[PDB]
Amino acid sequence: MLDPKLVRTQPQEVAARLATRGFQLDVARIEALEEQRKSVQTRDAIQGELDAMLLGIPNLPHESVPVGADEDANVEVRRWGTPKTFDFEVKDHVALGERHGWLDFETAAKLSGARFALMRGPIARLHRALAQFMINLHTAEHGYEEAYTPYLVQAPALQGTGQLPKFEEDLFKIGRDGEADLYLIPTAEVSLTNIVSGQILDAKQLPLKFVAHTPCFRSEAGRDTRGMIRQHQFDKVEMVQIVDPATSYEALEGLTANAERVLQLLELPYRVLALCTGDMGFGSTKTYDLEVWVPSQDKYREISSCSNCGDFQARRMQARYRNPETGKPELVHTLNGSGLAVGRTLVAVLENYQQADGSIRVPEVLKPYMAGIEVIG
Amino acid sequence: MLDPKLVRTQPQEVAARLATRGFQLDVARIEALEEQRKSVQTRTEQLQAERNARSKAIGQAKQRGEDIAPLLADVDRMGSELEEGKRQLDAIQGELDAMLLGIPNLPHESVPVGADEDANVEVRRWGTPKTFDFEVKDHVALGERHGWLDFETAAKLSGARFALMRGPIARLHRALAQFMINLHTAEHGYEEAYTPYLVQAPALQGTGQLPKFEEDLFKIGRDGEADLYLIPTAEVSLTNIVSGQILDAKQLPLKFVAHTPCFRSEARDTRGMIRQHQFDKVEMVQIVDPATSYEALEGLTANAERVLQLLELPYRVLALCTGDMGFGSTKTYDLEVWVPSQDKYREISSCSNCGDFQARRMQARYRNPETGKPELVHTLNGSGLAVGRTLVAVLENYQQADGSIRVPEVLKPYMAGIEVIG
Ligand SMILES: Nc1ccn([C@@H]2O[C@H](COS(=O)(=O)NC(=O)[C@@H](N)CO)[C@@H](O)[C@H]2O)c(=O)n1
Ligand SMILES: Nc1ccn([C@@H]2O[C@H](COS(=O)(=O)NC(=O)[C@@H](N)CO)[C@@H](O)[C@H]2O)c(=O)n1
Ligand code: NA
Ligand code: NA
Repeated sequence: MLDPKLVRTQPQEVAARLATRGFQLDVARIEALEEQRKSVQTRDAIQGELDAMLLGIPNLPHESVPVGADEDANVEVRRWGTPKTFDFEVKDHVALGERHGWLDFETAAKLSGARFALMRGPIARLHRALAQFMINLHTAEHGYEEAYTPYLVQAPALQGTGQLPKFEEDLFKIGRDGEADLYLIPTAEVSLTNIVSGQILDAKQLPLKFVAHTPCFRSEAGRDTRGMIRQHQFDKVEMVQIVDPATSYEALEGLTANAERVLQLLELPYRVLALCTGDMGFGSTKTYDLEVWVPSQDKYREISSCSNCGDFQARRMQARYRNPETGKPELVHTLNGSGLAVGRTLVAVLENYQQADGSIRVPEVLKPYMAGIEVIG
Repeated sequence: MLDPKLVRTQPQEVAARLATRGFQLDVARIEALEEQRKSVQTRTEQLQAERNARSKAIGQAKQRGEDIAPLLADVDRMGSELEEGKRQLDAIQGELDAMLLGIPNLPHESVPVGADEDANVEVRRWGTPKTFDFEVKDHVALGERHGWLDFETAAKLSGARFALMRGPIARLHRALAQFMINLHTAEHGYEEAYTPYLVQAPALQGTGQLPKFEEDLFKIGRDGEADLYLIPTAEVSLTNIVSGQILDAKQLPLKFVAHTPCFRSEARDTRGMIRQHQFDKVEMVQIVDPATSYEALEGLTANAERVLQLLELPYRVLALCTGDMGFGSTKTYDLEVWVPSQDKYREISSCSNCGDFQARRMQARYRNPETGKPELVHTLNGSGLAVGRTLVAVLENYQQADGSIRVPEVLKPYMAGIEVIG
């Protein structure tokens, strides 16, 4: 949610800033509900309608965010590594993995339908090695505290991070009789960020850094029909930060660097994109996407999204900290970033590390997790 | 599913064996459906003989220049009744098929006959429960000390029977699951698998959770799509890898291991991590040659015990009696770990031989080398182990006087130098 004072004192400036995202602020309804409540007080229903409107408003993009309409207006800020030149015809992860039944889409389809995967033996072990390396890296070197969370949440947690009320269709819901319904988490951002909801933290507690390795579940309601790039279920190592508002934009640079370090250590060439106003997610003020080189596609493909949410989720969660200067409980800033989506890292590893015979070289950092295996197949 | 020829021809012997589980087979309905089938079949055979003869008589009556109208009318009526006889036979078979899907497995002859859990026998025990020189604390008191085990934030997120773990306790829980998968893949001959955690109904019918135990599952309703269910155990996804297949006898045994979260509606243990809606479990599954399955069960049980022995957790092995078994099991061994604050052993694993019961439901077969004909395989599953319950056991058995937790030896390589928690 946006600062309600801003939606009252500066309605035109807020609408002009939101217009860069392609969002049309209903200035007419707000000016009317403000004129209605002012008449009723002079002489709960009028607040209830405004609250639902306020919960449907995307975050204000930060001033440094490039103004654009779509993904074509996203800006490459930097790159790392040289995409490999292969001395043979490049295979995709599907062809590589299906050769010994170690990556199996057909058995997964027989079990669960489309957008599911079965991994076996060394490919299953490589996927597990990737998630373990990621969580070990962030806990040892990047200052994140590990967390195991529920993968099923109720509606208030999703509303806290912004998936509810507007994006229900993107979630898998478990309808329960005489109980509140549950939703499968689309990301550990939901469970991790909500740890601090309804609380007044000590300034000394900041920054709060969390990391969780969880499965992620998305209906994918709204491309990538072949392979495991866009699955209903995927593992992801999520980084979440609860920070002092004055530090959040510096925290985004550090968070993005944390995600980048995973790719650098795996020696996976990538690029960093600053998302334009018209391509960013609902709850973000500023986003950097990491896109890994995919040899069979001859392009970079998204593997991480690192965002600063400012006070947007904190306002929905009523997550505060006691400001050391004023003594006043003030909203915190929240940030989240993939470090990384594990299934997409497995795609990047299989493809970038393939050899002429169709075998796969094991990345150096993953060899301690591969029980002696150095070449797959 | 039991052998359908066995249920239909010997309802009395099948009923007597199921009576040991306390289950009352509807022999009267099975026999009444069988009498109806026989009656319809005899009528259809008599009608086929009649119709085929009248159809041939038409040609003969034509040769004599006679009126074929009475014969044509007989043939038409007889054929219409045969089509009905066929729909009747299909509906009878459909009813018997639905009934046979609700029958528990036949217990093996070696299973002690008993009505309840009091007839369960202790097979053996390993290790000695520690005598503490101080008042023992339960896992809730131990984990809550620094907020590293937090049910309060979990309830705020998801309601009751959920947990949040943080820092060294979250690390310890991950270390346990990693140790378990590494052990089974390296020493016990299991092939690792990552599986879907959401499955459609046929997979749950294949292992036996469907059609009878739908209420125990979390379901995701989907508009103009097959519904999805959250897996209650990796037994569901792993065992169904071989559904609809005719395996080479050389591929047997197929041994699978998976570390997955497990989701149960749980439709007891209100405080704590013992009975959660979500829990991690390292599942062991075997697809075996029917002649080797009971020996396979002994080995499967030993693979699960090895986790407890290596973690130095005192435990007990119980052979479940006829009246205390799971729906799809012919024989089960339960492992019970020592829980200091409860002053008793608590269930941590169930290792079962399913015989050919799940294999029949999923048509998981193998080509027999002697006959060359496809035959049903046997399936087995066992917890190696339920990760949340092992964590409960580690926190309580390894607790120190100050409330700190000593890290088990085998877990220190996964704990990044941490030897004592808190
Ligand atoms: N079905 C899918 C959908 C997405 N992903 C991968 O998850 C990343 C994070 O998702 S996010 O939606 O872009 N942001 C988040 O969830 C934030 N919590 C930060 O992680 C994407 O950048 C993509 O690489 C996938 O692998 N399969
Ligand atoms: N809510 C719950 C329910 C159960 N459990 C633990 O799962 C084990 C296996 O479950 S089973 O139902 O007994 N058999 C199976 O699922 C088989 N696939 C073999 O693994 C139990 O022995 C108990 O220790 C828990 O931790 N939390
Ligand atoms: Na994204
Ligand atoms: Na059990």
